[PDB]
Parts: sequence; C-alpha cells; structure tokens
Amino acid sequence: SMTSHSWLCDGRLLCLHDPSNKNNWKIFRECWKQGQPVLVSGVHKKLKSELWKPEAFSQEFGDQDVDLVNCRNCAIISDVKVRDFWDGFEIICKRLRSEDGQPMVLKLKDWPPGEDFRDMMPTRFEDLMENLPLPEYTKRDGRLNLASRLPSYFVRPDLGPKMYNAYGLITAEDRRVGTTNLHLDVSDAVNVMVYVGIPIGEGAHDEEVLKTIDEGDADEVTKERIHDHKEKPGALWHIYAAKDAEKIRELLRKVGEEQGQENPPDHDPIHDQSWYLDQTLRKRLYEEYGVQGWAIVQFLGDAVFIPAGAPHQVHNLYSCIKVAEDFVSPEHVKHCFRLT
Ligand SMILES: [Cl-]
Ligand SMILES: [Cl-]
Ligand SMILES: [Cl-]
Ligand SMILES: [Cl-]
Ligand SMILES: [Mn+2]
Repeated sequence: SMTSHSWLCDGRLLCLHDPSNKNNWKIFRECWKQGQPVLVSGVHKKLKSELWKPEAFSQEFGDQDVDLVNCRNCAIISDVKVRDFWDGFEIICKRLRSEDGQPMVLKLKDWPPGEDFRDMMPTRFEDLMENLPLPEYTKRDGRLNLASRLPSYFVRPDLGPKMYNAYGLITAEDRRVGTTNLHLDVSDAVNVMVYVGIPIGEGAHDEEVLKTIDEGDADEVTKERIHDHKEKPGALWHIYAAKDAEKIRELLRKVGEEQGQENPPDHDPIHDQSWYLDQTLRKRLYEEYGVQGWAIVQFLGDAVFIPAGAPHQVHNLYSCIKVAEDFVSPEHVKHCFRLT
C-alpha cells in the first residue's frame, strides 16, 4: 500500500513518500521547527532522466576549463577540460592517475561556476525547480521562503541551484575520507540525488559499500532499502543539530591539539572545513560530549533537507550528481541574522 510517510533513524527522521503531495507541509513543519533534517523519496520519477546523464554533460559542455580536487589528499588538479572528469565518471580505467599509478577519486569544483547554473543550463533549471518538494519553502518566490524579502541585516543566499559532482570512494582507507568535509550553512538547503553511477572494470565493489554503511551507523530499515527493494545508494551523510555545533568545535580543538596542530584557542574547526568524522571521532563525540547525529543514506531521487546551522558531511558510496537549492524558512531565520 502507497503510504504518505515512514520513519528512519529509529523514528528520529521523517521520510515523505510523494514529492508532489499538496499536504506534505502539515507533517513537515512539525519536524522542521524542532531542528530536524527531513528526507523526501521519489523525486527522480518527476524528472526527465535524459537531462541528468554524465554522457550528455560531457557532449554539451566537455570543452569548458575547470579545476578538480583529489578527494584522498585535497590536492588541486588545475585548468583541465570538464570531459576529463565526465568520461571517467563510470569507466574506471579512463580516470586521471596519481603518481602511485592509481585511478584518482575526484570532485568537480565549482561547476557550473558561481550563479551561472540557470544561464548555462536553462532546461535543467526548469526540470529541477518545477519538481522540488515543499515548494512554498523551496521555490525562489515561495510564500515561506524569506530569501527575496529580508534586509541587509540578514545574510541572503546566492541564486542557485548549485551542482555537486564527484566519484565514489572505493577502498578501506577511503572509509575515513569525505567527499564534502564537516561544515554548516547559514541558510536552509534541499539537496536532490539526480544520478548514481555504479562503475565497471573494477565492478564487483558491492561488499565494501555494505561495511561503510554498517560502520557509518545506518539503521536497519535503511539496510532493508538495499537488500529488498534494490534501490541505488549514492552518499552516506552525517547531520548534527545546530544546537550541538559548539560541542563539535570543542572535540575538534582537543583532537587538533592531540595531533600536534598549533591553533589559537578560539579558531573554528567547522568553518575551516578541514575535518571528516570517521567511526572513531563519531563514537568519541557521543561518549565524551553526549552528542548524537543522524546517519542518512541518500538513494537515487532522495531529497535531503538540511536545517540552517546544522553541521554536516557527505561520503559518496558511488559516483553522484547532486543539485541543491538554498532557502530561508521562517523557522530558522535567526541563523542568518548579523547582530547579537
Ligand atoms: Cl534552530
Ligand atoms: Cl539545459
Ligand atoms: Cl509546501
Ligand atoms: Cl570539503
Ligand atoms: Mn552544505
């Protein structure tokens, strides 16, 4: 039976089932005012699937110049062609190689660049914006988005959306690395998984994805979405409540000291965007500071709602295309105010 919603993270996470249900707002707002993230599944069934394929990005835009990041070590690969990234998205042997002769795990930095998404890709822009869930919150002019309505006393988000493209992390050592390191935004965000690429050549990588989800501390209902329904998993997220940000700063100041970093006692390890919380650091954050997070697996078509001020990190299990829009809900507008 088609149902309106379910719960993940043992009841701590709302999962809405129909992205276009006009009554979503009634369940959504109860959870959102309490500072929780929310998941909406099925957005991929609303989209034109041919507009979101790696092969088509390569053909249409492959000649543009870009920088990439080597996710394993943060090294910047400068001034290459965007086809150099896309033609290795799913075929491993076509990937740029590091000195060691290994195929690199790469992230495409700032593409499309700045606020250029709509100008470069007007048809993708339309397909996405017309199908975002909770549209009164998420559309540029929605009645519950204050982005277009606030004076300069508030930090207003850029015109989006923004596109997040990166390979999947592979090995046992990769389990300790992030696609996007622990950070926080002053605006709310909605992030949609539009494409998951499962590679080939070194295809038969199914078993280390399971250990990563397991060690990622993912709930039993989430492991059931793989083993029973055969959905494509994209990324492992950890999100923490905005109210826990300072305790996370205290932990990362202590661990920095232990690892011989030399930092002024007020410096902000979350704004630095230099940390990924592996299993050891998450266990410590729980035991030593009493802080619990949400572990979330974003499958193809899953929309993840991130509250303003909430520290979060992302780890791609396979190759992903994500598109994200920033917005300013009344529930969380305190987080972008420039005074007190
Ligand atoms: Cl809040
Ligand atoms: Cl387009
Ligand atoms: Cl709505
Ligand atoms: Cl990062
Ligand atoms: Mn973010």
